[PDB]
Formats: sequence, structure tokens, C-alpha cells
Amino acid sequence: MIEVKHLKTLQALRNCGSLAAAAATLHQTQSALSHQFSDLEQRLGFRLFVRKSQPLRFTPQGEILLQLANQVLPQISQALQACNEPQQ
Amino acid sequence: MIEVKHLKTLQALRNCGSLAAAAATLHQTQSALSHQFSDLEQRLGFRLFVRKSQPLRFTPQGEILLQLANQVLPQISQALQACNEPQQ
Ligand SMILES: [Mg+2]
Ligand SMILES: [Mg+2]
Repeated sequence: MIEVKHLKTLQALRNCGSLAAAAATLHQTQSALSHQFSDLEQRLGFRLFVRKSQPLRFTPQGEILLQLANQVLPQISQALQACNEPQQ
Repeated sequence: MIEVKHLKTLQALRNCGSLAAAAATLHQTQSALSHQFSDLEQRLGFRLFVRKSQPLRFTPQGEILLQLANQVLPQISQALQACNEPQQ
């Protein structure tokens, strides 16, 4: 199942361009990041990015979930900022 | 930090009306659900629903995150349905 951490990690793959560079940004190891994705791909039933691809390419399902991330993550951020607004 | 499971659980509190009824829906115990929320409230820095309240009342921060859930969860659902569409 898709979690918020998977959506941010998908953004790191696009923003950093490789599994190793994104792992360095997310303070994780490269294998642990690869293990998290294949673990997610197994439960979802489809792959998120092209295996062995260099440069790394997303699958159509990965592009869909990346666009999902670009939409949900700013909304969660704005919601938590409103929760911490000096009011209510 | 807000997770997808926290957003669905917030919807269960509104849809079921109590911590005990929502726990039965989510296949969790009542204390484990209460432990998950106070755990989340501790890290966020604010409370999500009024303590001891009967009937259960959300705080203003809980209403904000509930409206967040009503917006994000359908988008995640539509994204996964598109991923499983017989195409791509
Ligand atoms: Mg993988
Ligand atoms: Mg609590």
C-alpha cells in the first residue's frame, strides 16, 4: 500500500536521478531503498521504475504515483502548517 | 508525522463516532488505536480530538487533518486504480 514515505521517496528518485543519490538524500542506504521499493512493488502488483535502467526510468505506474506525490505532499504540508498557525 | 493510515483512521473516528467503534472497523483494539493517536499527537505537538469527550469531539487541528484525509485518500485511490487500468 502507498504510504507518504513512498511518495516522498518517489520524488527523491526524480529529483536526484538515481537510486544511490536519492538514498543519500533520504539518509538511507542504497540497498535498503531498493528493498523498500521492490517490497512496495510486490504488494501493489506492478513495478514503479524500469529495472537496470541507466539513467533510471520510471514505469507508467511510477509516473502516475510521482504525479500523485507532487499533488498530495504539498497538501499535507499546508495542512500541518495550518495546524501550527498561531490560532485555534 | 502524518501517514496515510492516520488519515484513514481519522475518517473512521468521524464515520464511527467513538474510539471503540472505529477500532472495531479498523480491525484494531481500542487501546492500540488510542496509543497510535497519542503517539501521533506527541510528535506533531498538538492534540487531534478532545480528551475524555463524550460524544467524541475533534480539535481544530483534528478537523483540519480530517478534511485533509477527505481530499488525499480519494486521490490515492484514483491513482492506484489508474495504475491497474488495463493499459500502460
Ligand atoms: Mg525495486
Ligand atoms: Mg490520544
